[PDB]
Parts: sequence; structure tokens; C-alpha cells
Amino acid sequence: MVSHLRGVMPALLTPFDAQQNIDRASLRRLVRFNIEQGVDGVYVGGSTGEAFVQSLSEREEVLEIVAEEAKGKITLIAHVGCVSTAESQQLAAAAKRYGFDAVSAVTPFYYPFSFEEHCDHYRAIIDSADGIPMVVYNIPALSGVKLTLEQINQLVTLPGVGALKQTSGDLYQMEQIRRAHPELVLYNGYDEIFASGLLAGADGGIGSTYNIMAWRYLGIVQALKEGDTAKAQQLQHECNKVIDLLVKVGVFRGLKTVLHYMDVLSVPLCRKPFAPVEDKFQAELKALAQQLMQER
Amino acid sequence: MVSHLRGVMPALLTPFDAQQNIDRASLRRLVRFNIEQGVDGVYVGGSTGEAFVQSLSEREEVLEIVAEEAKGKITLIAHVGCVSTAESQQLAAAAKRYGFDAVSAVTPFYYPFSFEEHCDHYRAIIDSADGIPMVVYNIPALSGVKLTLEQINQLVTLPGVGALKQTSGDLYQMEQIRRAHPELVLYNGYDEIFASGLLAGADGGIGSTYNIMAWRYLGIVQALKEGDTAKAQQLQHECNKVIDLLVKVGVFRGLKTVLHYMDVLSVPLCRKPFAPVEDKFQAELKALAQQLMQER
Amino acid sequence: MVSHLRGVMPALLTPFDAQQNIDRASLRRLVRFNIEQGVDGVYVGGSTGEAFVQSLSEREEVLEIVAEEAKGKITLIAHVGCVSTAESQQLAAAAKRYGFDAVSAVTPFYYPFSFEEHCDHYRAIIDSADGIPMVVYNIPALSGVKLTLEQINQLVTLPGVGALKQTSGDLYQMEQIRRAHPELVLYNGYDEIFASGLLAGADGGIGSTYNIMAWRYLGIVQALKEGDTAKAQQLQHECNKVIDLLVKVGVFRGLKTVLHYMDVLSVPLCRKPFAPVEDKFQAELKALAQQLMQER
Amino acid sequence: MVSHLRGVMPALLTPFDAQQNIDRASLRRLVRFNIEQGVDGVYVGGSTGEAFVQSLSEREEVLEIVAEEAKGKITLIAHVGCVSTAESQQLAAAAKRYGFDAVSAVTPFYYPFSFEEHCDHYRAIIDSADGIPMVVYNIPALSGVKLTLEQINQLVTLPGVGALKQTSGDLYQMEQIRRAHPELVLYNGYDEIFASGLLAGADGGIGSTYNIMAWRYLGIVQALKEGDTAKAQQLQHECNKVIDLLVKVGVFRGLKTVLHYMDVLSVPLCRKPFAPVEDKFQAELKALAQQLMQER
Ligand SMILES: [Cl-]
Ligand SMILES: [Cl-]
Ligand SMILES: [Cl-]
Ligand SMILES: [Cl-]
Ligand SMILES: [Cl-]
Ligand SMILES: [Cl-]
Ligand SMILES: [Cl-]
Ligand SMILES: [Cl-]
Ligand SMILES: [K+]
Ligand SMILES: [K+]
Ligand SMILES: [K+]
Ligand SMILES: [K+]
Repeated sequence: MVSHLRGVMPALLTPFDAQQNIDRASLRRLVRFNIEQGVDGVYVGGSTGEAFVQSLSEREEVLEIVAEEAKGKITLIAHVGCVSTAESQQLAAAAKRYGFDAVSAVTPFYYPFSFEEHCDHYRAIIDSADGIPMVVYNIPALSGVKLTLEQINQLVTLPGVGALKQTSGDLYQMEQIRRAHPELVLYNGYDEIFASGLLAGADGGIGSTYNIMAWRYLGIVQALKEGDTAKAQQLQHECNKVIDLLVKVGVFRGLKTVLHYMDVLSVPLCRKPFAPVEDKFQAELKALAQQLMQER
Repeated sequence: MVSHLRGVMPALLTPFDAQQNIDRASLRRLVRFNIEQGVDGVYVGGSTGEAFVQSLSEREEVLEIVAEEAKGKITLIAHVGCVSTAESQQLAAAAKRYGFDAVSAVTPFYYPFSFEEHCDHYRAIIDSADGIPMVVYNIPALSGVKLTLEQINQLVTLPGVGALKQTSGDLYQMEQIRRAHPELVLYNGYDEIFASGLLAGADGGIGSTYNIMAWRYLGIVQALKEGDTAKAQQLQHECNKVIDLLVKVGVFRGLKTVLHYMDVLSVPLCRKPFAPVEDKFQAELKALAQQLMQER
Repeated sequence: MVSHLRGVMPALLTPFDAQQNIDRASLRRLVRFNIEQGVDGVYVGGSTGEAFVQSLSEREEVLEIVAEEAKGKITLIAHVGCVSTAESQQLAAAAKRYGFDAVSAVTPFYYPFSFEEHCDHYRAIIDSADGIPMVVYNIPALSGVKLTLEQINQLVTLPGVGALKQTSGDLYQMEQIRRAHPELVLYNGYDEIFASGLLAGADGGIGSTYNIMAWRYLGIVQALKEGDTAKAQQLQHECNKVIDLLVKVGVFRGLKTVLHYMDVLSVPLCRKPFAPVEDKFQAELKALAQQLMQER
Repeated sequence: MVSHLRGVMPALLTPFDAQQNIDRASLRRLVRFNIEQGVDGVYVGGSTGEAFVQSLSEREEVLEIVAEEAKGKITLIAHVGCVSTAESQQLAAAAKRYGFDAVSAVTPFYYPFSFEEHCDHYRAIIDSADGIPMVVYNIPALSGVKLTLEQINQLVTLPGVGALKQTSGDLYQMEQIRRAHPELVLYNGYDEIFASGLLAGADGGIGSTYNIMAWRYLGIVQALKEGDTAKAQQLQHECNKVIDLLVKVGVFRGLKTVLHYMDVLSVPLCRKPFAPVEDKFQAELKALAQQLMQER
């Protein structure tokens, strides 16, 4: 009942137009672009989607648009997480109305919450999701929430939880989670260690860089299944050459810029306070777009 | 032109009613209660005000109500900070319309921003504030933003910045900031070290616990000015006996509960995912309210 | 000229007798036991060897004994690192006299040193090593020294450096190091992610748990070379079931206890302040020893 | 029975000669220099004394020399801490033989030890100290040991513990320790917040910078007792102008250089891997020595 959640799913970017409003035409084209990459699903309204610089109604708008393009074609996961439980429940109710296959919520952040408060937060969102499963987070680096292994085990046991988005570079814990939960849908969250995270126990992944090169991550899955160790390592090397550049330039805006040079997004801007890409990086980003298109 | 910003200012709590909606009647009463405590100002819509579980229109509503009660009576500082620059600018424009004396913005969080992106964020908010000064943050513990001393010096030099809210327990840096900026309005942000923070260079403070015992913090200011070292230490001891209990019970909800037992707030709830206060703590919180009222 | 350094090498434990003195007979037997496991080398006098609760003359004694047993049979690496450069140089000169194939030194710790001070420390030790190569450390978790990628690149370029002991769970950095240094001897230092660390770029490893189950780590190397992804994952699962227990009981003393039940060490004690193993864990540790012996 | 431990005590530096050997003549002169500054005691063989780049016999030599110069004149505290319990016990037995008034030991570091292992370590050292009290540490920044308040309370309750060296900038915890232990000898360990640490509850201090300007820290004690808030703040400002420079140049070697320009130490070197002072800083350090001598 949760096996359709396993796989490689881009964490969708939210295109903005030149005035910082949602670019709905480019959003639809980005959804179709990821579908045509052969991905298993899309993860909508996550941090990568710039959820935390959007209002609730803006996030609902994005969810509804993506469901219009993708429902029944690929798996649809709606990240509904806010700090507020009531805000998260509103987005989860919307994702249900729009036909999403699952919801997800980051551990609520900024304020210190007890573990039981985290559990009650997820329980409330699951209830509002009205029958579609929940993807929990581990995320300690961006959220500041540093969960134990025993707490993870209680989260993935919550009624209605169908998967864990493991946004951690700790592949000892990845292996421990897999060993304790042999059937759990377990997403690798750090793109730069994808091959090693799969080997440590993840059976899929959610990642921002999948928007520009999903076939490489799909190829790593395939190489490891095939027994082609060297091919997995070679593909990860090429992914990380790209991630190196994205870190230098700014990850979300570098991804959006590459997509603009691939004719997917009309405008590659992030919302303030993200600055635009520096002019000195445009040549490398355009060359990267050319290289990735040629590689297909 | 910024001397009216110096002093002891509660970080206002936002009262909610039994359904998690803003309790406007109790908000007005809390403002009047803090005024009658002899405070120098109020800091509205900060983290203590549960800003990050409120919408923009809810935050504007609170700002407007507090200005109605307090303008011309005490200094009014509006915390307008969001992750989004455009959202922060909307709140700053509103604070200006409502007659606030200053705006403030937490360093934008969750996503990694460069220092120049932080500066441009503050510059944009200052522009939207349309002539009232800006209070910058240091805050590294809740926001995850860990700023250098040289960066602080450039922030407090930004045109339009009139003060620094130093939410740090590093009193070496407090002293270095004071030594580099002898005229800077410098708020102590950690209530539990207020006396020591003043001694290290702060000339005032913004704090959540001032809502229930401002006269103690005003008395510490006075004791240090008078030369009564022992009185400052005794008052801080009593403050920290209270802070100990607030940490045990949950700080915002413990403060709101004490205020409810002082007949200031009708309903002491925080928004989810904050749980209600555990029943086992109610006796101690009611006894604390009684003790504080007797002390006046 | 450094290819003989590549491979799987136990970080040797130092056996102590019942009075906390070095147990020289059990040390010799442990060396022969690791040789008979088919390992490529042994790493002597590391943290795992309890170097930092031993005097210099005790560490030299251990080095000399191990060289007597192992020289010409397996690769010999001497960890000579102390906080003091002069102490480290004494141990490096000794390792040279005893016929070691390489020296190694942890980044000097406790006191903050600049990166150039680290480099000069390694240069001095390399000089005293009088022609045998140096294995540098990354280690940030135990030493508190948190090095950048650019600094690593200058360390592995120091004249006389032949390898890097990457004691980090960051497999993005592991991959970046490999991509920047395709020929570098690169040891995985976290046993619990060995398979994933090899996949990320390590071409061998140095580990404390190799003393009781080296054939599993050798088998992971082989499985990845063969293309047997599932076998690598299965072996790592079994390693981590063991590491889980070792963490619960105390790693060094649990390893020594298992070796005592394998008839390798006469006495399984660590030096104070390590406590002895709790009685409640002895059954599990004896069962583990039985299982590992049966597995051969 | 522990009141003689309260006060202002320099953490003694260990002078080395030009070849990195202990400079015994300059050590004796430094002891007499600190005595003539009016200090209450000296703390010997601490981290500031470069204990962790010295052998046990070198540390014993220093202890014995300092007792020869200081016993019966000022309080003598011997830092005997090593990672090894047995090494620490040897130094504690020596300190007893030499007539020290107390011993001290840093929380054992590098390897993770349980809290009970820490307690047993202190108990063993107290026993070897044979009747002189023990000064415990909190130190989390250099040692990596991050102790809770409840654990501190059990440490200062250990039979034979007479004081706590609070090497932390957390002045909430300082105040909590004082409130829980109104009679405890409580040393401020961060020189750069001395005035604020006294105000928060410390009743003395142990510090490296006291070697060059003890009269300023004694004057802060006096100013706070007198009620001269501004004088305490002014003296701390001047201390921190000095600490700023010492951080820029390297603290131990900057202190030793100042002492050399005061004609106290013949040679201002630290042991490798500490580099010598850069030539560009010598003018500032000589001017500082001149200023401090004039100030007396
Ligand atoms: Cl399209
Ligand atoms: Cl609706
Ligand atoms: Cl009222
Ligand atoms: Cl308007
Ligand atoms: Cl044998
Ligand atoms: Cl010799
Ligand atoms: Cl003399
Ligand atoms: Cl003796
Ligand atoms: K990242
Ligand atoms: K707090
Ligand atoms: K470990
Ligand atoms: K320091």
C-alpha cells in the first residue's frame, strides 16, 4: 500500500517571473520536463520549492497546478510542512482535494519542540490528509532538529506514515534504519552521496539536482542493481562535478539557470533574499546546460 | 535621533483564544499591563510573539492593535522579519503606517544566505520602513546564523540601523561591540544573564520574561547605576529562579499561564505544535503569579 | 612508491595485563592473529591502540614489538602523533629504526593551531621519519580539528605524504578527495560505513573492528570489485550489528573482550579511566566471539 | 577548610629555553613576579602551562620548582590532569609530596568517557592526593566534554572536591551553580568576561592573562565589592583590549613575549607545534609591556 512511493523523485523548484510572482506557465513546463525524464514522482512545495518564502495560498496554487499536470502520470508527494500545525493541516487538506498520493512535512523548526510535540504535529497532519500516507523527515542540518535513532523508529511507526525522507549524510544511521525497517520507503536526501546512500540502505531519493539530470540518478539505481560498481561511481563523480558548481553559484538559482538554458523556465530567479546569479558564472552554467542536453 | 530606543522592553506575547485565533481583548490588556509596569517600550511580533506560526495579515493585525494602545505612551518596535524580503517589507510598510518608532528583523533563516544577501535584505526593509530606524539581530542559537564581529560592525553601520538586539550569551562579543560602538543602542537578549550583559556593555534589553516581572529588570538597571552590586545579583537570582521554572514548563506558555493567573490574559494557550501546560505544573505557576503580584 | 600502502589494515589494540602494564605476549599474539586474517597491514599506536594513555617509551615498546612480528610479512604503519612535535619526531625516528613502512600522525589537538602550524608539524615529522612516507589525518570528530577541502589538498601534496586516513562520515568530501587525487591512498576511517566509503572513493580502510572480523571487510572490498552489491550490503549489515553491540558495551573493551574469548588476548582490560565491561554484556560478547569463529 | 582557595590566581605559563627545554631560572622568576603582583595563588601545570606538550617528569619538575618558590606565600594549586587516571594519580601524589594546597584535573578528553567514568577518575586522583582538596573542571570548549548542570552538582559533591574551575562563557549556568552551591569556591575561567562572571556568581578566577596584569583583575574584584560599576567596566575594557591583541598574535606566546619585555622571562618561546610570534607584532607587544609597567 506504499510501494508506489519508492523511487527517484525531483524536489520541484518553483519558477518565479521577473517580479517574484509564481510563473505558472514555466511551472507546468517544469513538471512535464521532469515527467519526460522518466522520474517516478515529484516532491512539491519542499524547501527546494522555496516554500518558506511563499504564503499558504501560493503553496496551494503550486500544489494544484502540479496535480493538474502530473496526477495519474507519476507519483505526487505534497510537502505541507510549516512551523504551524494548523497551517500544515490546511495544506494537507488541499493536497488531498487535489489528488496527491502522499503528504510530507519537515520537522517544525525555529522554536524548540519536544519529541511528543513533533509526533502530535504529524498525527494532526495525517488526520487532515484524510487517508493518503505521510512522509516524515529526519533533516537535522537545515532545521536544527537532531533526532535519535529510537525516535526515528517511533516516527516511522506512527499510523499513516509511509516513508522517511532521510536528509542526512550519516550513512551509519541510514543502514540502521534499513536494518530496523526492511520494508520502509527510505529516500536519500543528500544528492552528493546518492550512490553511497543507496548502498547504505535507501531505496530511492528526493533531490533538487534531479531537476536537471534525473537520468544520472536513475542510472545509478540501475548500475547498482546491475552490479556495475564502476558505473555507479562514474555517474556520482559527474553528479558531484555539477553539485560543486551549483554550490559555488548558489544551488536553487543555479538549477533554475540551467533549466532556463534548457528552455524549461522562462525566468531563472529565486525570491529575495536570494541574490541573482553573478554574471561571471553564466558561461559555466550555459556550458553545463549544453553538456547535459547533449548527454541525452 | 535613536536615544529613545534605549531601555527595557518586553518582547510581547500574542494571546490566542481557545480556538487558536488572536485574542484581541487580551492583547490590548497585555499592552496596558506592560505600560503600567513602567517599561520603556514594547517589541511586537518577535519570535516571542509567535510570529512564525502567524500569517502576514495576523502579524499586521497585532502591530496595528498594539500601536493603537501604546503609540505616544512607550516606544514601539515592530519586528517585521520573515525569511522573505518582500514579506518583511510589507510588514515594515505597515509598521510605518501604524506609527511605530522602529522596525526590527531577525537574520533570515532556514536557507543559507551570504552576508551580502543579509545586508541587502536589511537595506530593502529599511527602505520600506520609510524613515524609522532598524534594529538588527545577532541571534545565532535559534536562527542558526553565526555572525562574526566584523560583520556585526558593518550591520550596525548600515544607513538606517539604529540598534542591535544581541541575542547571544557571548559577553566577550558584547563587550567588543560596546567598545567598538560606544553610542550604539545595544539590547541584551538572554534574560537569564541580564545583569551580566548590562555590565558587559548592553544598555537595555528585550526579553520575553519581562512580561511578568519587568520591575525586576528595571531594578537591575537601577542597582547597577546605583552601585548596588549585591542587589543586582539578588534580583538576577530571583529572575533565574523564575526562568528555571519557565524552562521546565515551556517558556511562552508558562509566561502566558502566569499572566492568566494575574488576570491579564483570558486564555493562556500557544499555537500548535506547542502543547498546553501539563497539569502538574499549574500549582507552581499559580503560586508564582501570586508571589509576583505580592511583590509589587 | 606508495602502492604497498593501499588496503585493509586493523588499527591495532594494545593489550594490557591485569595491572594496566602492556601485555607483551598478548600483543605478539594479536599481531599474528591479524596476519593470519589475511590483512594487508597493521596500524600501530593509534587512538585505538590507546596511545593517548601511554608514555612515549611505552608507545616505542609497542612499535618495536609489532615490527618484530610483522616486518616483511604485512605493511607496517606507525602512528607517531602527539600534541608535541618533538614527541612525534621521537616516535617517528623510532619507527624508522624499527623498519616501519610508513608513519602517521593525528592532527595535533586540544590547543588551537593554525593550518600552517599543522603543516610545519607534519613537515618536521616527515623529516624525522627519514624517508618513509607519512599518512595524514582528516579526523574532525575526536580531535575537534575541522579541515576544509582546500586544506586537505595541500596536506596530501606535502612532500613525503603518501596517504590520507579519512576519519569522517562525509562521503561527499570522500568523493571530492578521490576526484581531486585519483592516485591517492585513501583510507576509510568509519568502519560502520565501509562499503559506502569505498563506493565514494576510499581504496582501503583502517579500523578498530577489523581486529575481530577482518574477513568481512576484505569480503566487502571483494564484493564491490566483483559487482555483488547485495553481498557488500549484507556484509556491512553484519558488521554494523557487531558495531551496534560494541557501541553499547564500549568499543575498545568490547573488542578486547571478544579477542579474549577467541583466545587471542589473556586479559581484556583497557586503561583507566575506561571502566571494565559490565557483567550483563559478557554473554552477548562471548556469543559474538563464538559466532565469528564459526564463520571462519 | 576550603576558603583559602578563593581568589585570583594566574594559570602559570611554563618558560622554555631556546631549545624547547624548561627554563628553570625564568620559571622561578615568573613565580616571584606573580607573587609580587599580589595574587592569591598560582595554578600550575594547566593547559596554559603547556602541560599537554610535556612529559610527566617535566610536569613534576615544574610542580616541585613552583612549590619551592611559593609554598607558604600564596596558595598552590597543581593541575595533575591527564587522559590517563594512573598518570594523573602520579602527578597528584607528587603535588602532595611537594606541599601543594590543592590539585585540579581537566575532564579526561579525546576518548568518550561516561559520566561515571569521569567521577571514578576524580575519585582515584583525590585518593592519591592524600588529603588535599580537588578542583574540578567544567571546560567544554577545549576538551569537548559538555556537562549538564545536574552532573556538575554531583561533581562538586564528590568527597574531597573543594572548588570548581568554570571554564565556560555560559553565565546562566554560572548563576545556577552559585545558587545551588552558595559556599562553593567558583573560579571564572574566561578572562574576557571576568567582571560579568563575578557578577554572575564566581568568587574568583584562574586565568592565563593574569600573568601580565593581575592588578586589573584584582581591581575588578575590588570595584565590584566597592560598588564602582563603571570602574569594573573600564578595567574589563582594558583587559579585553589586551586579550584582543593576544588572540591576534597567539595567546600563550603573546603572554610570554610580554613577560620577556618586562624582564621576567629570558626566552618567550612556546613548544612546537606553536610557531614563534610573527615579527610584525613585536612593536605592539613591546608597547603593551611598556604600558603595563607604567600602569603599576
Ligand atoms: Cl510545456
Ligand atoms: Cl476549502
Ligand atoms: Cl484592560
Ligand atoms: Cl496598503
Ligand atoms: Cl601466538
Ligand atoms: Cl636513540
Ligand atoms: Cl628572580
Ligand atoms: Cl616516588
Ligand atoms: K546542501
Ligand atoms: K531560551
Ligand atoms: K566511533
Ligand atoms: K580562549
